[PDB]
Amino acid sequence: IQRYVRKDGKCNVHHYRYLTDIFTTLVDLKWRFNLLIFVMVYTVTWLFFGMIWWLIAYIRGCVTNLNGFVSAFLFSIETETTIGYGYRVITDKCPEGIILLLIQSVLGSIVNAFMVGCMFVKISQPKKRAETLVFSTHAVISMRDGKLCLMFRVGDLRNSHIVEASIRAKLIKSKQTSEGEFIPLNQTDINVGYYTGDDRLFLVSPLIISHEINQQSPFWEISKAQLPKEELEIVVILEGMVEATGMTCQARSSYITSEILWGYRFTPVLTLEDGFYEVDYNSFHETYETSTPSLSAKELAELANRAES
Amino acid sequence: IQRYVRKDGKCNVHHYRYLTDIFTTLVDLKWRFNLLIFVMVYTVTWLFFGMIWWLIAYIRGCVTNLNGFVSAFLFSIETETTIGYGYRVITDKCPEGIILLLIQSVLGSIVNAFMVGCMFVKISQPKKRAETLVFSTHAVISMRDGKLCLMFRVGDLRNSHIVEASIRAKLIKSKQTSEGEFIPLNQTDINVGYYTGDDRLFLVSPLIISHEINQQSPFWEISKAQLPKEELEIVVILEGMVEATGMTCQARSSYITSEILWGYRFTPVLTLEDGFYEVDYNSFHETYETSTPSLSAKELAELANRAES
Amino acid sequence: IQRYVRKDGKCNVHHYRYLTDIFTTLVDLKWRFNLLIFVMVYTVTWLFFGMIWWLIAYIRGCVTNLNGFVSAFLFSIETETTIGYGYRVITDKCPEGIILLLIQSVLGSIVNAFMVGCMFVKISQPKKRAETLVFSTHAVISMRDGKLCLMFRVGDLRNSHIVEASIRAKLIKSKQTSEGEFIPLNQTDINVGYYTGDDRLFLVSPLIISHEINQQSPFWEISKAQLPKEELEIVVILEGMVEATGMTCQARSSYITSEILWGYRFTPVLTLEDGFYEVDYNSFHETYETSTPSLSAKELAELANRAES
Amino acid sequence: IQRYVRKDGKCNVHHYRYLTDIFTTLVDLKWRFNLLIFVMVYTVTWLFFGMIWWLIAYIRGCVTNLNGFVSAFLFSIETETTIGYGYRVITDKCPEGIILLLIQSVLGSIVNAFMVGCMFVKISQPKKRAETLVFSTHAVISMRDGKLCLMFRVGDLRNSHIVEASIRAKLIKSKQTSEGEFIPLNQTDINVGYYTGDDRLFLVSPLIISHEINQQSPFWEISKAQLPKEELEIVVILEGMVEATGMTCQARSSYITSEILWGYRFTPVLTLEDGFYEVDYNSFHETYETSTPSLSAKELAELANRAES
Ligand SMILES: [K+]
Ligand SMILES: [K+]
Ligand SMILES: [K+]
Ligand SMILES: [K+]
Ligand SMILES: [K+]
Ligand SMILES: [K+]
Ligand SMILES: [K+]
Ligand SMILES: [K+]
Ligand SMILES: [K+]
Ligand code: NA
Ligand code: NA
Ligand code: NA
Ligand code: NA
Repeated sequence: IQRYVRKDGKCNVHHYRYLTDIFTTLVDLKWRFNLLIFVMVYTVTWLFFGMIWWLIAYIRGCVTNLNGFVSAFLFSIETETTIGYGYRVITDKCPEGIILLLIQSVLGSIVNAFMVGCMFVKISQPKKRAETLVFSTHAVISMRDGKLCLMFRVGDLRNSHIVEASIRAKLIKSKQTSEGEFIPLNQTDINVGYYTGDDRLFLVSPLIISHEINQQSPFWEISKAQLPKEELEIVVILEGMVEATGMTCQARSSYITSEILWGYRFTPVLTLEDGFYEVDYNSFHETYETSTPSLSAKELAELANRAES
Repeated sequence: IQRYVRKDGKCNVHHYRYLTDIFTTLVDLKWRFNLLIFVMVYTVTWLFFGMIWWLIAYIRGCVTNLNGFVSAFLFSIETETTIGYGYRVITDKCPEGIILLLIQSVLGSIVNAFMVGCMFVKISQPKKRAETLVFSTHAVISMRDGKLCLMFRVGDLRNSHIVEASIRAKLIKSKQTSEGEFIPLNQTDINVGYYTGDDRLFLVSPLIISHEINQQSPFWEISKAQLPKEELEIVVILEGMVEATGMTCQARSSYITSEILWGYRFTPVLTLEDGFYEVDYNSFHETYETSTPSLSAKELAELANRAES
Repeated sequence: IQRYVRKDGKCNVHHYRYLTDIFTTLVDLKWRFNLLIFVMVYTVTWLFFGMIWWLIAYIRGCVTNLNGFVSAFLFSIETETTIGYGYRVITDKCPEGIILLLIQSVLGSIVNAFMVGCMFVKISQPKKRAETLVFSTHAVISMRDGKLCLMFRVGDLRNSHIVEASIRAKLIKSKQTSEGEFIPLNQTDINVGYYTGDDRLFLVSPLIISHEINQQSPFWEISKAQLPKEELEIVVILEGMVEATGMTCQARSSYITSEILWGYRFTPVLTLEDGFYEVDYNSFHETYETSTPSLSAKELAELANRAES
Repeated sequence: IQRYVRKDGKCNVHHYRYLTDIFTTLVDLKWRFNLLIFVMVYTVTWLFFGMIWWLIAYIRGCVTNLNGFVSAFLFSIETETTIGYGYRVITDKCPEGIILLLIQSVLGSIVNAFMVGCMFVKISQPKKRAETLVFSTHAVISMRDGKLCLMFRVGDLRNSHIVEASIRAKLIKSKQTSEGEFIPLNQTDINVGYYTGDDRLFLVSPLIISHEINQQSPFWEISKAQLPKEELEIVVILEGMVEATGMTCQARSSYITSEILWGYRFTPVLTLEDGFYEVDYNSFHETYETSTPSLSAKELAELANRAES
């Protein structure tokens, strides 16, 4: 079976009521098509309202300097964008011209919001910030202060902060309930600091998120030997708010069984440079191995308890 | 008694200070009326300010090419939408014309914001996204890995993510305090992962939310037999943020006693298709039954503890 | 001593760097003054930029149909609001006119945002929604299912929802540390459901928030007799998001010692009406008394434990 | 080694994909340059689109009153800002003029959003509010009601509220894992009320945030003597939402070993003035010393337990 989440964040999942928020799907399209729809909508409302200026003018003979279809188009433009050159002016003759100018000039603002606000949000969409949030390429398992840990690194490239930033992790692997039920990609949260508000990040320079492999960890019975045998995947999620706006964003990444390295450890990145801190981003992803017992956390702890003198 | 929340989310509840935020009620109205008010406000400010252009012009004889009421209307329009055709131009004569152009042109922007921003928010309201978030039609109770569970499925139809997404559930049923007090629709939260951040969803492909029926569960003493006898309703709430904007949204649904099925289980939806995952949305709501003890979780556990060999 | 928070929410507290976000203070002013500043800023930029059109025209003799100060003002207006009547047109003569039109037309949009966006936010400020969120006028203490409770009611008048809505309460009273230190208005949080996500509200029809008076409660040793002797105040806070926008809001209220009624209980508000629920908002604030022991929760529990047969 | 966070909040840290959200970096620049780019973009699109009006007019001989380059520039301006003086008018001759007016007038709104919305956000950026949130200049350690506490004061200068406001603290100091691994600026959260929702602030008048120095505190074994020997730094973070908008903000500050005062205590700031509370902001930062044991919290508690009579 192939992975559920790519290293960059896109999922490998494929899926009537999409027109209950035509706006939500409007902001998704790539620029070129957004810029085309924007044109379409604008031109066709210049068409429709321009066609009604030609319908009432046909019954009258309100209108100054209008001739064919090529001229009735240029009046609807001077009105909706409120250009109004002054070559094509309006007069007092018909009642059907006064009330339709109102309808056009008002509905010109409604078309303005739907599009300008639309154009705003996509320029200002937060998913972009998540580009400059980065995860180590592998995760490691090595010892820390006595206890075995699953560790991955997290970084923020942009100098700006990410407010109320947090990290959570979900372990994904199929399982079978003792009752028979097979559950395809069963998600189960991994502890990465949630019981101590240690999962609340002060992300400035790159941090190593550590999940300790205790009794309640999924990695409790995985040993160095069993690890490559397993068929699991660790989804890593980082959420928080772009300091510069009120936008909330999410950056994701994944670790499949083969990308977790047993016995390794992260290369430091920090150096103090004459009154500032220098983050050597070259050593970010890089790791190195150190002496690391090959036993499962469950056994390590069992032998450590049997060592009571 | 009838239900508190409909399967789609609307509540069956009916309720001076509504004019302390005339804006909040302005965004509620259906489009046609919003589009009418928009017209009203725009036309009547063209009226008022146009009427004051006719009042000061009456005392003067500032004004170029103005005649009756049908012409004074077309000047206020060329000014507030800043059309300004150049047929009706302003001159240097009266002081009461210079300062009133300022008042109109400035208050033309104030009317613009109140309406354009108004038009923005409703196009961009989040309640819409909640349309494409969906709940299984029934909930089930069956065994999982030894312990009895109340389970309902949750789905997101749109390919876009829902950031910081979470699920919570409230059990609604009237009760009487031993002291006598009757409480009409007393709400009491149901555990659906809150003590482990398992209620924090990574909602991509459809998930089964499971509430285990332990000592602290309301369903602790409900057996298969008692269930249809009960008069309870489970409100299911899903909250989180639209990836595409900073909007927070809520999707709700309900389970009344008869819609909870004892002994059943959800049909899988996942299939791996040549390097992506295929979610067969047809089996979403569908369930099937399996061997499931008819005893209450309280008794099941009591007999399992008595089985100690 | 007088109270810290009024029944409506304003605090009784009085307090250089206020110009580090001149915007934040700009949205605070009442409408009339906001509407005046808006005028000021607009007129004075029409003045400044209009004065520079008169400075370069003085060195030239770029300019069509301009005379005195009363005419140079009407050109700056036709340019910044992009009215441009066509009576006062621009020509090719001087270089100092071409680049200044650019500077004005660009800085006309900068003045537009600062003001239009300003005008948007205040119309769309959330503090308003908090008007239609309401708290019972008194709080009560009576028994519930064996244990003594401090209870106040909460309501939402508007039919719209309040997403991710929550309630928290802080007990305010001065205290002296055994070491001598006197602390003026020491705040200490009261449990109103925080350890069970029962403080997470599904606020539709009016809810009674209950704080049980256990060992950890401040009201643990307050008896009916001692209550009127105490000098405490309960601040009640409700926070959450306006369904209609991404705004987060806060509604506050207070209970001073005299407004907490010992031995009373809230009048029900619910009635089921032919397929909807009718909330009789008249009985909202209203209470009534019932048999309620006059002893402190600490003693009640002590005697209940001594009753072990 | 020098500190990680300055007393005002800037960090002493220095750090391709920055063009995946050119918008995010657009809002960062200081005003003068923002105002220059705004000019650049506007002028160069007036250039490009103006140059295409000169290209199609060259193949024709659509155009009224156009001559050299100095005149073709003034047409593109009357069109994109929708000024349209009426001296330079459009006619029916060529098809390449009609469709290009559409392209310009539409892309004039796209350039409008990107810039006006840009201009909006920076005026409305939240980081500013964090200016008027303030931290005591030192932190103290003294006794409170028996137990030793690390205390710093927090204030909000602006009369407006900060919704859903919270305080958290991270202790920063390098450490070595018993396994050998040296960790440069290892962060570890300090308890400031997180297990009781006491870290949820009702920040109106200035509050003393207290971290009790218990077994789980980092300051458990630091005595008065050892404190000046240590090389630690306490980062203090305050997060929450600007009442006036939906913006979330963060105010930070730091305490290095030398700024924590052992044996001192904060000067009160509150006085009740004729029906309001007067906060004497002069005594905000100020402290004073009182009798305070010089032993480490670990020992204090050890001797208090040995005192059992
Ligand atoms: K215009
Ligand atoms: K115009
Ligand atoms: K014009
Ligand atoms: K917690
Ligand atoms: K928790
Ligand atoms: K927001
Ligand atoms: K004109
Ligand atoms: K919790
Ligand atoms: K908690
Ligand atoms: Na950063
Ligand atoms: Na999704
Ligand atoms: Na409601
Ligand atoms: Na305040």
